[PDB]
Amino acid sequence: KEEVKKLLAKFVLLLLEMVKRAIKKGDKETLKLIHEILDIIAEIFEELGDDELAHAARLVSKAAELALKGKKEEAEKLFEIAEEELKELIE
Amino acid sequence: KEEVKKLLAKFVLLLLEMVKRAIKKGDKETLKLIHEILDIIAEIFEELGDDELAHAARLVSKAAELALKGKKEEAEKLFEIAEEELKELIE
Ligand SMILES: [Zn+2]
Ligand SMILES: [Zn+2]
Repeated sequence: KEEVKKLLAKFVLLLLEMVKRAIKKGDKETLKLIHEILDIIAEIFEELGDDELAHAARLVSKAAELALKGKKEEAEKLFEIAEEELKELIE
Repeated sequence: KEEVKKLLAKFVLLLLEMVKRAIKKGDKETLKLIHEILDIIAEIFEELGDDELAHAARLVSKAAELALKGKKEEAEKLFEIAEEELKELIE
């Protein structure tokens, strides 16, 4: 269970990297697909008993949603705090 | 079933005001209770078929958790984003 959670955190970090890559362009289906994936990941975290990592996954989902729908000036701050929390959680 | 969503959004706005009040007096026993309530409300929103409102509720939860831990500068930004989105969604 511990390794599953650590590996899912690594997966969320990779998805966040891909989200930034898609935001630096006009990709609009990648953001929707990653939002779906990250929502599933947050549900898996909340079934695993962890609630502070599910919050990180849902925060990345929120930032992807924000950048998908026009406002791409506040998604960056969400990105920063999301990476911070994820890195604190992994180690 | 739409009036329920509107009233729950109003309740989440009241909880946001309560959290903003509880921050400036170093509370630690009300922030955890509000985090619990807001997580329950986010689950209700998820089971009610609304994801954008659940994201706002969980954003308020994340800001409350950040204030609880000790980080209070990004918590304010999270509050602004959640408040703005709830203000859009209460109409
Ligand atoms: Zn979502
Ligand atoms: Zn929580």
